[PDB]
Amino acid sequence: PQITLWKRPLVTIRIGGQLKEALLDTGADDTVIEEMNLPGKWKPKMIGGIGGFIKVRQYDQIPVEIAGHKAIGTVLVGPTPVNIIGRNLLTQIGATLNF
Amino acid sequence: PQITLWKRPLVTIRIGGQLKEALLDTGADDTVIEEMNLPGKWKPKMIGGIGGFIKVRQYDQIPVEIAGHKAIGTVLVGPTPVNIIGRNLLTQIGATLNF
Ligand SMILES: CC(C)CCN(C[C@@H](O)[C@@H]1Cc2ccc(cc2)OCCCC(=O)N[C@@H](C(C)C)C(=O)N1)S(=O)(=O)c1ccccc1
Repeated sequence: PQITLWKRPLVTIRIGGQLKEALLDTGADDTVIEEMNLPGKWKPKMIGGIGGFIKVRQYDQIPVEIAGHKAIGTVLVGPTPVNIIGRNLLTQIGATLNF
Repeated sequence: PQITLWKRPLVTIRIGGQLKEALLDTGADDTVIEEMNLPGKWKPKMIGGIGGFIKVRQYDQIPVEIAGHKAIGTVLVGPTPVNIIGRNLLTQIGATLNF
């Protein structure tokens, strides 16, 4: 599809068997999902943005379906105000910026 | 042009007559530039991100050239980790997300 940017680019994703609304974010290196009980092992880590850093749990090889497109990769879970789909997963669904 | 996301989408911009590097960020509502002197009046404002809120200087109707494309709009100046071109200017150059 072609998504314009008049509004935040929010789409439906499926992760851990749940459907969520997430932002397609070309400015995010990683994918950050709002707090949820994903099973599996994880490693702690800190990611930073405008305002400072937050602590998150890093989960590897998690399957995520983005608007019907299947992907699988690292997902960081923590207290983010919004679900963010980063470049690590966008590259997998062949997303590009065009102008 | 068509930009893929295996690397951060960094491009050269011209603002205040100066050249700088900025991230094309579909996840940013606004454009936030690192501290610098920009002619004209400005208003105090606060914006939030992953790690909380920061105080910025709001500059209105500033001409910014993004990879040869012209835009004129609001630019926020403050302590950001990187120069960010947000949706307010991306829509002016006709940027879209495609996949
Ligand atoms: C950009 C750089 C520093 C960091 C990469 N990050 C992606 C950006 O697009 C972030 C993502 C984001 C965060 C919070 C949100 C909405 C979106 O709710 C607030 C809405 C206001 C807004 O639009 N805030 C922008 C601001 C630049 C004007 C912002 O901070 N946007 S990030 O901090 O969230 C990260 C960092 C590391 C790993 C994943 C995500």
